[PDB]
Amino acid sequence: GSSGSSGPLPSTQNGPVFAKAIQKRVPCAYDKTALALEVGDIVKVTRMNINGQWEGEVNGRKGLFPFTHVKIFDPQNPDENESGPSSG
Repeated sequence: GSSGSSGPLPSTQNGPVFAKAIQKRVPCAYDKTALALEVGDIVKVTRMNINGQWEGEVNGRKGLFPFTHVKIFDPQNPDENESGPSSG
């Protein structure tokens, strides 16, 4: 079953998934890949692995974080948000 190169993912365009850290996640003393997050942080992930762990960057730190720690929501909603110049 000679295995060779087939080709990278298809030229597509999808939007990133935003998730807020509802819990405090800190990387073990021997965990560099583990991303550290705090209660009330936005983890911008672009590469989501089916396995479970995703690749997101937060505060200049990209690491793998558990999905059972963050909650998927719509942080891009005008709800509960006043609109005005130099106001908020």
